[PDB]
Amino acid sequence: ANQALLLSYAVNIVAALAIIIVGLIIARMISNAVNRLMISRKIDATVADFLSALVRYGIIAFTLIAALGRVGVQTASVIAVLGAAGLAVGLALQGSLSNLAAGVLLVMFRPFRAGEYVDLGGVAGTVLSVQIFSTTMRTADGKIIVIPNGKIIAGNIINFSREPVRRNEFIIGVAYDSDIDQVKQILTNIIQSEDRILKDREMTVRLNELGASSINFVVRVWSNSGDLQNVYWDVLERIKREFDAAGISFPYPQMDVNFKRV
Amino acid sequence: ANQALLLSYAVNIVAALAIIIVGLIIARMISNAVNRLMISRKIDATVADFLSALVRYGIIAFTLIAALGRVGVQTASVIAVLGAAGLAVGLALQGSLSNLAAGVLLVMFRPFRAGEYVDLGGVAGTVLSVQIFSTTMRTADGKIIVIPNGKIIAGNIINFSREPVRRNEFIIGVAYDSDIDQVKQILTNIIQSEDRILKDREMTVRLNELGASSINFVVRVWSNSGDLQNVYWDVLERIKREFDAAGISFPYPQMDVNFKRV
Amino acid sequence: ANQALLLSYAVNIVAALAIIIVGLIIARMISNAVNRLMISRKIDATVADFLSALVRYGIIAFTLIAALGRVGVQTASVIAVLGAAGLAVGLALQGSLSNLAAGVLLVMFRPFRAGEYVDLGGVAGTVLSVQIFSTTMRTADGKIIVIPNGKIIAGNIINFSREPVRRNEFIIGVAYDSDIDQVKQILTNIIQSEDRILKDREMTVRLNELGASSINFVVRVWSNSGDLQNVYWDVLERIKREFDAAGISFPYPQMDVNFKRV
Amino acid sequence: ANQALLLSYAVNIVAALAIIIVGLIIARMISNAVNRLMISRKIDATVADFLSALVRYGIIAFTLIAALGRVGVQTASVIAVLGAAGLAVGLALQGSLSNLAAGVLLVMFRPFRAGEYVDLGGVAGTVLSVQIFSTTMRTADGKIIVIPNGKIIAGNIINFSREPVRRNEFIIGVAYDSDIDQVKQILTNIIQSEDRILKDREMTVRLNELGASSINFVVRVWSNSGDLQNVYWDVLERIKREFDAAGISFPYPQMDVNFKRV
Amino acid sequence: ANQALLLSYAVNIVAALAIIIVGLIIARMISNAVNRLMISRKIDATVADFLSALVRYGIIAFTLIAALGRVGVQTASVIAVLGAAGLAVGLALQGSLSNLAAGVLLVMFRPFRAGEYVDLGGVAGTVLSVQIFSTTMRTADGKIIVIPNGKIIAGNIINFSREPVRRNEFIIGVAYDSDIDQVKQILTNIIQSEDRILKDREMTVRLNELGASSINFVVRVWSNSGDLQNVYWDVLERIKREFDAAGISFPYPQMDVNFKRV
Amino acid sequence: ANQALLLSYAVNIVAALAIIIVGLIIARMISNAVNRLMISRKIDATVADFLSALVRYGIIAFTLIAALGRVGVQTASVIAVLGAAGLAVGLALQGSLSNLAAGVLLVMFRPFRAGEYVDLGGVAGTVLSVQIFSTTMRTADGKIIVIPNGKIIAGNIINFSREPVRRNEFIIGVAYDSDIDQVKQILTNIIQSEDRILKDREMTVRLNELGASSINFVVRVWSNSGDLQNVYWDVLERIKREFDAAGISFPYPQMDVNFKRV
Amino acid sequence: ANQALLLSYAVNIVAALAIIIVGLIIARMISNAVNRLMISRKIDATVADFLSALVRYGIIAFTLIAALGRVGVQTASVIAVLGAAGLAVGLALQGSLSNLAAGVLLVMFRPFRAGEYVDLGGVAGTVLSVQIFSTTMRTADGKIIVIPNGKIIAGNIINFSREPVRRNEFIIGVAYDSDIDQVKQILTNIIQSEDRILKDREMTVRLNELGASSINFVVRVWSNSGDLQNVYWDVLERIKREFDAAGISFPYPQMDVNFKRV
Ligand SMILES: CCCCCCCCCCCCO[C@@H]1O[C@H](CO)[C@@H](O[C@H]2O[C@H](CO)[C@@H](O)[C@H](O)[C@H]2O)[C@H](O)[C@H]1O
Ligand SMILES: CCCCCCCCCCCCO[C@@H]1O[C@H](CO)[C@@H](O[C@H]2O[C@H](CO)[C@@H](O)[C@H](O)[C@H]2O)[C@H](O)[C@H]1O
Ligand SMILES: CCCCCCCCCCCCO[C@@H]1O[C@H](CO)[C@@H](O[C@H]2O[C@H](CO)[C@@H](O)[C@H](O)[C@H]2O)[C@H](O)[C@H]1O
Ligand SMILES: CCCCCCCCCCCCO[C@@H]1O[C@H](CO)[C@@H](O[C@H]2O[C@H](CO)[C@@H](O)[C@H](O)[C@H]2O)[C@H](O)[C@H]1O
Repeated sequence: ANQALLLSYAVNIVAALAIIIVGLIIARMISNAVNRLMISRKIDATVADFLSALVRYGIIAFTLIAALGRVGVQTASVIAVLGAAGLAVGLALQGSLSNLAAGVLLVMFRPFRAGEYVDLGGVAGTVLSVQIFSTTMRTADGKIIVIPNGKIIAGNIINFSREPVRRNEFIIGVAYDSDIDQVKQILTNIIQSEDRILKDREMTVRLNELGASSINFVVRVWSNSGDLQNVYWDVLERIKREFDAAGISFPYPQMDVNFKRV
Repeated sequence: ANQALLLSYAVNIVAALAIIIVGLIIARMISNAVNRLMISRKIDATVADFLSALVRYGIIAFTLIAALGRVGVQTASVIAVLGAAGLAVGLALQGSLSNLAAGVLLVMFRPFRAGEYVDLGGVAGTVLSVQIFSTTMRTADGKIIVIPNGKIIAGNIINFSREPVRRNEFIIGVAYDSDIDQVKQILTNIIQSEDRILKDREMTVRLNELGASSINFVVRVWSNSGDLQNVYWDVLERIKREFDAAGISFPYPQMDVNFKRV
Repeated sequence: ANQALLLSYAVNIVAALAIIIVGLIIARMISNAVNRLMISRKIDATVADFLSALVRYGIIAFTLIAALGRVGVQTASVIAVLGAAGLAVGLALQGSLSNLAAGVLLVMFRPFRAGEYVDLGGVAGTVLSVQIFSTTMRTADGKIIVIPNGKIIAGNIINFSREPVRRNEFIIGVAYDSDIDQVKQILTNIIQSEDRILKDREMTVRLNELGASSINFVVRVWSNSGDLQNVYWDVLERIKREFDAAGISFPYPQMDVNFKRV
Repeated sequence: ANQALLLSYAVNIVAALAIIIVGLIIARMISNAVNRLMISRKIDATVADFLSALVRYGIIAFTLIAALGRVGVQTASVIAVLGAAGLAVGLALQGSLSNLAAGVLLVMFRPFRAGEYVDLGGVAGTVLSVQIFSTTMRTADGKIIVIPNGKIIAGNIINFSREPVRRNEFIIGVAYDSDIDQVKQILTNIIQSEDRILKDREMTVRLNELGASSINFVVRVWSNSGDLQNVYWDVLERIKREFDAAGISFPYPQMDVNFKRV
Repeated sequence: ANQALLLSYAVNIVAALAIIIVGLIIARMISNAVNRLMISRKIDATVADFLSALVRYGIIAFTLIAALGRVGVQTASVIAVLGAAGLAVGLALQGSLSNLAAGVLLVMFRPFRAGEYVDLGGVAGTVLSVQIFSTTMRTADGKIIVIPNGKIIAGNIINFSREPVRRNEFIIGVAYDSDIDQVKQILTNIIQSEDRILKDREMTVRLNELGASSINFVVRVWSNSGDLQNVYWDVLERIKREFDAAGISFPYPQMDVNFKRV
Repeated sequence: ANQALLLSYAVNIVAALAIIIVGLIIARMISNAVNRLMISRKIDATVADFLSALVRYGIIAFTLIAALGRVGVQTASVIAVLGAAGLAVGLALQGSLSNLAAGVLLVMFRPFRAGEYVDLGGVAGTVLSVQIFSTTMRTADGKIIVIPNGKIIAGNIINFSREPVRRNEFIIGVAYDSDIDQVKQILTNIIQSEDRILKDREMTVRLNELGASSINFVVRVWSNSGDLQNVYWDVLERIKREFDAAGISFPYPQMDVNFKRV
Repeated sequence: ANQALLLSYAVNIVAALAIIIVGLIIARMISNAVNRLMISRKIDATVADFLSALVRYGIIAFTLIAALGRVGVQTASVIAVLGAAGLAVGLALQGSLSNLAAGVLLVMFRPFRAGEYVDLGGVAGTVLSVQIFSTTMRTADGKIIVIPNGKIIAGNIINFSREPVRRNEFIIGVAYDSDIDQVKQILTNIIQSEDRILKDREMTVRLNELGASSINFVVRVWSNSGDLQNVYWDVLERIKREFDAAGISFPYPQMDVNFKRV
């Protein structure tokens, strides 16, 4: 019935609620101002949202410490409990944070961009988009692959499309009795008559290996990246036709058999 | 017999029990209110339950600190003991927390959905459901596979079903003496007469490799994802029948044998 | 000989021993009450025992801090020493704690149950029991395998027994000159006359591959999981007998030999 | 020459030495009492020695803090230095602690016991003893293998000896022209006349595969674990003899050769 | 209406804003001065920017602590909140920090430089540039590979271009009946007449292996790194021509066939 | 010119230097005494040196705290700086500490000793010495291998030399038409006449496998470890000679060829 | 206009700058003295530079704490900010610190030295130098390999050059009909007439294996490390010549062909 204490306790609860409200307002205002200030300085929008969220949650933590102190909770208790809750949220969000930073780095440095054909860690396909946590790519046969961004930046990135010009390599195996000069001359005429092969680049035509059943010639020629596959197919069909017309044999696997009738 | 101290000790125990009861009530009320507030803001229900549990356990920690302080335990002692107990519970729950966050991300971004055929880290099957800690899938032969969610989001996700259209590839090997133009013409007629092959897509028919015993042709054609397997089977049987009717040989493995009767 | 201090020191030692005794009693009582309260709420018994042990050891830590403070040890010293001892015990018990939580999750979500045939990380067998730290399984040839629970929940779980119906697949290779329609008709009659094959499921019989020495047909049929192996054996023996009666050849490996007598 | 301070300093040094001596005595006494109390409660002796060592070193830490405080070292300094020394000793002893806990678990749950034949992580042999840090096993050819206990409990444990009964499997390949009923009848008579094969268990004799050069029959029969190898050898020799007597051929690798004299 | 407190609160807010402004100014000035001082001492520019950023953010942290103390936030609260925000930013930036330090080390010690052909962890190509977080290289066929710097310095670095002189190795297989002295003499004449082979280096020509179908000779010769591939091709073609002119046979795979007409 | 303060500051510097000197002396004395006390108790010398170094550095830390407090540095500052320096030294020394503890364990438990032939993680050789951080072994062909001690104790240790007796195993393949009883009788006579084979051990001679071209017999016999290789060589040469004298064939790889002249 | 406070603030700033200057001077002096003292005690120069840098930065930290305290920053704030900056620098320098300690250990214990041929983790070459962070080696074909020191000390180190004497091993396969005594006698005469083979070492010449097409003899002989390759080549050529002169056949791969004209 002695209300002098009950009024003080209710007034402390009201002061705590008022501190909570004013602190949430001030946190939203200051975080929005810092976000607009970072966006005006051409900071990346994701980095700006991340730092603004950190500012907002820090001001809210100051507010919670002040209010819970008004209702008698000690500062060490609030700091320990907020640290435990933040550690739990951080353990939950750790992988997403790694993927988020990786996606910012991928958009910032552009090791690849949408439309390029890439090989990310052994999967290969055309990049479709880099998103907040993962990259989507479409394989040559139309499957969709989703890869987390952190796994992408942690590994090698092979970009098939970045270079305008790329090299074909042919390995032609001919019979051991084939005339070497005739083979080199025919392959040279074939790659010389192909307009899509760049003549200012290397145009290797060399005997390369003495194989088990055949001698292997290597042909290396450069082309624009959009012509590479068609040049490979056209040159291969021309090699087949010209070697057939010239009598140069493509050998079947060979075997000397030393007969013994026991 | 001097009860002035015993009454003070019993009154402190009663005050501690009252603080415990009122704190549990306030924790349940505030956590339920924060949960309803998050659900009204369209926060995901699992994220809302997680943050509400954090709020409830934090208020209960404040309550325990106040009560145990009433019975003479120091604030540093309660904080150290609650931190040890929370570290033990967190070590127990760490993997479940990772799987829980991963399941929220899988439901939120939908790299796959129920009914799609996917390949998650080398196992492949039709997704049945994403659950709180793990995803269930059924393989093509009817086995059930359970995969933890964190393992899924940490790896590549190959979605066979997301794209409406997908590509078949045939590798046909024919004898070296086969006429190349006749082979290409027959394969072109076969894929031209198949209505389920999309004519506005690529329809590759090229000589692709000079193999050991055969020259390999590659055929690449696109179809709707529901037609892919049936188109593969029908085109393959037609290739067999047409090549038999045209006299184009499918070669057995070849071997030149250079006989020597020693 | 001035005993006024010695009596105070002995009385402090007696007060410390009394605090130890009363604290152990209160810890046992409160932990038993919390355990019964959790068991009444249908909490899993292992989770209840774990949380009750945490409550008991925390109350004992408060008791030790109070008693050692009575004998003059400072609160920071007791907290540091108990933290070191708890860190040592936690390093000793870390793997057991992971296995314990994993076993609770396995019993709770039942990815598999006793009697089911499963494949856990490359070992396969019939589950016998999930125990507190490890699962026992018996392989098909009668070996016993013990697997820690944490290793099980961290990996893929392939359950062969969960689905009532499962699919057989046959790969039959026949000679290239075999009549395709006759082969498909014979295989269709065989799987049509088998009562244990489910006729409402897929019943694939397709030419599948042009192999090196043979054309391979694929047969896919569904059966109840208890009939799968017997259906495989019966259908395979019938395929052998019917193909022998019809004259359809199973080819030996083939080789074209181009003879050259040098 | 004013000795009033020098006497106080010497008396503080003497008080520190006395606190050290009395604390070492009390630590040894209390740790021995706690050890006897744990051994009386049937706690495992290694666990009891570990917890007793923790109690002894904790009491010695309290003693060192009190004594070094008597000679003017601050409590925070002693706690930081003892924490650094304990962290160094713990880094040195971490792997031994893991092996010690693993050895306690191995002795407690007996996944294997001495004399059993086991496969621990790809090495296999007869267990000789589980020791404090590592297990010794002897391989079939007499090599000794020492494995750390933590590596053992972290992996799969395959116990060949735990089950009284185990299964043999034979894969017999016979010529394609062999009569299937005659082969099954001969194998059935062989396993029917073998007394060490358990007749109440499965006795599979089925055609299992159409191989490249042969049709493979599978025979599966159960025996007592001590009879398994002898039953395998006896049944295999009987299969060889009976198939020779019946004219059933064991095929050499086959090859159809399509001759072409070019 | 009693404004004596409201004026004090507004004056504290103004003092906090003034401390913020002056602290940001002083932080920018001191960090710029420390950066110019480090650049004058020939510290690497990236290391200087990193340490200057650390100095600037530390002075800003002191400023925030002072200002938030002026508005009543406690020093422990500001330190805990800034530590949580810095831990979040550090978890986001950890991989970038590792790549940044690795790039500084790569530029500083030059294990490779732009234009050199290197093999970094199994990918090989010509280095194009070392950048702040990753290295770019172009493969021999024109693909671009991006590798994070930390992955590069953590692994082996094989530099094909650092040494002016490099060794070719030929493995020539000849028939078993070939005269060994004639083979060694022909190979010696070939490598003796090649001007691009360094005569002061090793010029090995030895029988090296008795293979299955042939005896293998090893030839090892050194050349300038720019001549290595051309010397390999020229010597190989000369070996083919000279062995053909001398009648030394390159053997096909051999097989003794013990005929048995059963 | 008012020297009353300057004298106090110089006297504090002198007191700090005196505390440093006396503390270094006391640290050396106490650490030497503790080292001699541990060596007298038969503690291993490396463990004694490690604990003595910990005692010495801890006393030096107390000395530094007292002296730097005399010159006005606060205890928290000295503890934080010494903790940072000790963390840096510990990060530098962590791997060496692991190897040091592992070497103590290897010398203490003797899984192997100098002169024994062992297999440590896939490398095999004769142990030469266990040193403070690594073990040296010489391979059979004379290469020296250095292995860090921690890598050794973390893995399996296969000791070829610990057991006096070891088992040879022969796999002899004979023609399918060979008489089984004659083969077993000849192998039994061979191993019966060899004095270095232990007759009280197992002397297995069983048909073991029906191979592709041969039936394989297994022979298992025990010998003293010093006789194992010589017994293997002598028994193998005797098997060759006796099977040649008895007409038992060692088969060449077999092939049934079904000729077809197309 | 009341300058009594402004003068006090300026005097505190001047006192902070003076403390900074005097502290930098004292830090440089004390660190140089400790470095000279360690170098005089034959401490390794890198270890001395590391510990001197730690001493210098610790004294600078004490100086910064005192100065920033003079300008009103609290000790806890300076310690937290310096700890964050030191944690950032330590995360940047962690891998370099591991490589630095590893390089000190490599120079100190000399598992290898410059000029020796070693195999470090699967790459092999002649060591050129051990540097502060990485080791350089040149491969046999002249490529340069850079390996971080920590990766080297963490793995096996195979030293080909440390032992003066090393063993060659020959595996000679001869025809099954070859006389065993004649083969052993010829190989024994060959290795007996070779002066560079050490006659006091093992000189094994034993039949070793009954292979598919040949019986394999093993020859093992020791030589000085500089003679090993030349002895291998000379003995191999002599084996070829002597076996040709004696009529001992080197077999081609064998095949029994059981002809069947179907
Ligand atoms: C009290 C502060 C509250 C707010 C901040 C919360 C922070 C929570 C931190 C949780 C512990 C982080 O512990 C982290 O674990 C990963 C495990 O791969 C390791 O570091 C990892 O970072 C990323 C994830 O961020 C991984 O993708 C990466 O493979 C690895 O480098 C380190 O061990 C440590 O960086
Ligand atoms: C006092 C606070 C009480 C409440 C909060 C309790 C927190 C308990 C934290 C326990 C330690 C966590 O330590 C964690 O270990 C894993 C080990 O893979 C690593 O981090 C890991 O996170 C997830 C699990 O959450 C793993 O699936 C992932 O592979 C890895 O990145 C880091 O090392 C660290 O994030
Ligand atoms: C309160 C201070 C605020 C400012 C400073 C912020 C620091 C943030 C530290 C986050 C935790 C770092 O935890 C780190 O995790 C990685 C995980 O591979 C491990 O260390 C790692 O360092 C680098 C990344 O820097 C990795 O490329 C490397 O593979 C590994 O050695 C260690 O576990 C620890 O160095
Ligand atoms: C302030 C105290 C100053 C004095 C004491 C200094 C201690 C310094 C500790 C540095 C951090 C140690 O962090 C350590 O990292 C290794 C990384 O494999 C892991 O533990 C490791 O221990 C040894 C090395 O000691 C490794 O061979 C082993 O593979 C692994 O178990 C743990 O993460 C942790 O034990």
